[PDB]
Amino acid sequence: MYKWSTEVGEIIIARNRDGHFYINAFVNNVKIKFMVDTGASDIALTKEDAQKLGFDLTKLKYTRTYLTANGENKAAPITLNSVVIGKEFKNIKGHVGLGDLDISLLGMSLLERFKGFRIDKDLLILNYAAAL
Amino acid sequence: MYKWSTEVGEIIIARNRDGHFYINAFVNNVKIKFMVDTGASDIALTKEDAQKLGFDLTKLKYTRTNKAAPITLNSVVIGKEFKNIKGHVGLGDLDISLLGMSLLERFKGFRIDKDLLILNYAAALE
Amino acid sequence: MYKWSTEVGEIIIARNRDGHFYINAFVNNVKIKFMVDTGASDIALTKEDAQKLGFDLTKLKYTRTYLTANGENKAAPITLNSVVIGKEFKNIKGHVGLGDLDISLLGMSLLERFKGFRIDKDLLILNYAAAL
Amino acid sequence: MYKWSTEVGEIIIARNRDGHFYINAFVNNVKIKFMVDTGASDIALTKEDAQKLGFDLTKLKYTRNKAAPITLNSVVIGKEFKNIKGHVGLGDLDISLLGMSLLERFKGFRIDKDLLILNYAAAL
Ligand SMILES: [Cl-]
Ligand SMILES: [Cl-]
Ligand SMILES: [Cl-]
Ligand SMILES: [Cl-]
Ligand SMILES: [Cl-]
Ligand SMILES: [Cl-]
Ligand SMILES: [Cl-]
Ligand SMILES: [Cl-]
Ligand SMILES: [Cl-]
Ligand SMILES: [Cl-]
Ligand SMILES: [Cl-]
Ligand SMILES: [Cl-]
Ligand code: NA
Ligand code: NA
Ligand code: NA
Repeated sequence: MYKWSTEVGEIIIARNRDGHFYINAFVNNVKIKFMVDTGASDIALTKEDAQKLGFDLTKLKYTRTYLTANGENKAAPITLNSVVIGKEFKNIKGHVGLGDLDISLLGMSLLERFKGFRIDKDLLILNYAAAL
Repeated sequence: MYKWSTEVGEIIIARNRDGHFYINAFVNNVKIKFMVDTGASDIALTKEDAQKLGFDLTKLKYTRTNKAAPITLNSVVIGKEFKNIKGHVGLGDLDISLLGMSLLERFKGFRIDKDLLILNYAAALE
Repeated sequence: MYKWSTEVGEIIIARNRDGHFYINAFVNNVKIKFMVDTGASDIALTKEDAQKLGFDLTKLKYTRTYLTANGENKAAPITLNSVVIGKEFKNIKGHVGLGDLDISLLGMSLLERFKGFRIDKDLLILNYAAAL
Repeated sequence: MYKWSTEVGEIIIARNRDGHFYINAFVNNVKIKFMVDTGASDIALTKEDAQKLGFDLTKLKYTRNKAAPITLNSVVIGKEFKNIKGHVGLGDLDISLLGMSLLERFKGFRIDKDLLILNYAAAL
């Protein structure tokens, strides 16, 4: 008996009345709430979410420019071992900023890894396929 | 967050050196080993398999085609779950339970290609 | 070689401002607009849609009686060779009334045949799987 | 009406009695027979297959043994792969080779017994 199966799934999210789309993901088994931002490339974590994930903020090195302001400027790049939104994605790029971030952001780099990603007016539709 | 998913699967079984195909199924949550018989229609269960499944052999009524009692199996899972599947239990000795065409035909895809039996299915997921 | 494939698909429909869900199907190659009615069984076609599909209303025998909101109506049973809504369904039961009907109805007998059918927060979601 | 669909498919190949796996692929619409070689990375095309694909053998540049690198616009094996790396050997080649670079792109790839099983999912 050789057995193989694929899970083909969808997640549909209705636009919030505030005009944004939000999505809950499990990042290293921890539920984190993201705002979808098509202007973001990698994930942007709030300091509070980074700490929930067990990052030591004092050890991070802040080398990744994420703002055009002088002064407060660089975020610390991180890699997220596991991000589960329907399927599991591995080693996802992110950074942690400096504390002005109200809510963590999910950007195009992760979104573009879904088989399908569409924003159609008031809906966001994600289609995926995972082995097993 | 609305979420939905479908499992799309395949089961591939290599022909046994004895010339037959065998498949393990979970029938009402019990693992049962079937021999595939394309000449069979419904499932033929051995008495011992029937008893594992909780059938009381003394209550079954055994008519002809030697004699068999018709039964219905609540659940047969082979990749996906099939419900209320027809079978019978014979009073004569049956060496191994038989899986026939009535169940096999229900798969989205079913092919015997020389020495392989290939079953394709799609099931909703919870 | 062995090759086998399945098309796994979804249709998502937003609730009309009038409170109903509508779906366009291709019935014997002809686009028909249906209202979804979970309180219907077989398809109910308007006289005009039946005529679009080439039914001769004078040849139909109105042998059936449906118990509606307005009570008892006469109908002629029909079979629709092909109904495509994502996948193709074959020999689908329907009937045509004598005139009580503003828009054709798609009911539970067809909707139950989809792998998935869900109505959630002003959205109707149909999931299907078709061989090849 | 938002509509989306995915084609989910499998290809199963029985080991040839000669010990190898062979796979037919459509390369720029042309059916080409490949031997699977887990030791290969990119595709290796014979000169004859290259010609079937309309490559002019006199224009190829044999760089780096040397081979001539090429890019295949379309390789279909169940699903379509685009701009796949290959080369044409000058040293002889009996049968074109499909290697790990292309095989790894499949959702599932398994050599089980005397079977090779490829599972894919393609957006539509
Ligand atoms: Cl990423
Ligand atoms: Cl979009
Ligand atoms: Cl995916
Ligand atoms: Cl049990
Ligand atoms: Cl027996
Ligand atoms: Cl049955
Ligand atoms: Cl199935
Ligand atoms: Cl509207
Ligand atoms: Cl179909
Ligand atoms: Cl029906
Ligand atoms: Cl379906
Ligand atoms: Cl794939
Ligand atoms: Na028996
Ligand atoms: Na016995
Ligand atoms: Na060569």
